[PDB]
Amino acid sequence: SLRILIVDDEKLTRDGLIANINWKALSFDQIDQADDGINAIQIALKHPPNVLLTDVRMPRMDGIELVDNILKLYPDCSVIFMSGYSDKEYLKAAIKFRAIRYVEKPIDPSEIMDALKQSIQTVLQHQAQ
Amino acid sequence: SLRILIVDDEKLTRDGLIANINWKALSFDQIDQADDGINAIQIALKHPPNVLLTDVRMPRMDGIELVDNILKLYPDCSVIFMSGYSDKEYLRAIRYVEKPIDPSEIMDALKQSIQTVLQHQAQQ
Repeated sequence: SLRILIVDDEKLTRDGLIANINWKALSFDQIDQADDGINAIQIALKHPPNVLLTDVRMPRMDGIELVDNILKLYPDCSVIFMSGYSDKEYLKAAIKFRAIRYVEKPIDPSEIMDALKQSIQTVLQHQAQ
Repeated sequence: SLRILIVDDEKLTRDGLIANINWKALSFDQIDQADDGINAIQIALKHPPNVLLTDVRMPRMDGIELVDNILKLYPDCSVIFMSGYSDKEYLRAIRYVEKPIDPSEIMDALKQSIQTVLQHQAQQ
């Protein structure tokens, strides 16, 4: 009964993303999704995500600013970023002590399926104390 | 055939695009795709397209160079550009749709582009 929150300003992309993941081997039960940060926060507070998947850059509220408040109130949540050209330098400057999981554009949907298998594992682990 | 030729670096974007196009309400005979400008041309020589839908900036061959080659081999191909802010700035007469793309807008441009081909195909 895990919820995943997929956030990305590009409908084309969340749809490609969902279309390419095999949810029937994963342990999710809910897939929420969000146009933007403000929009994902509204949703998270209604339905706490166990896992968050997001673009690093996003007008008017980065994925960093986003995970940031998400973690604020759900420390227990794993994050997977879909990261671009030099979003990598960026990730490292902002995170620090925390499980930087990312996937390099051009996204390969195999890589994204590991990060997900592993996220789930992490969350189950947190759920253990 | 009425072919659309979709050219994008990212599998998830082509997929999500194709997913979002009510190909019921258009004439396309064939959907074609094509991850870089060169694999594009490689296919356009063998299966001549009627519509080009493409990202402006790309690594090995950006929308712009590609689109120019296609328009040389197929004066009649109509082309749609996905752009988004960054490089709208880089400027007969092509259509484009600004990122983040909404399917509604692409869908419109596809119908307009197909109307243009049909209308003009009717040189019987």
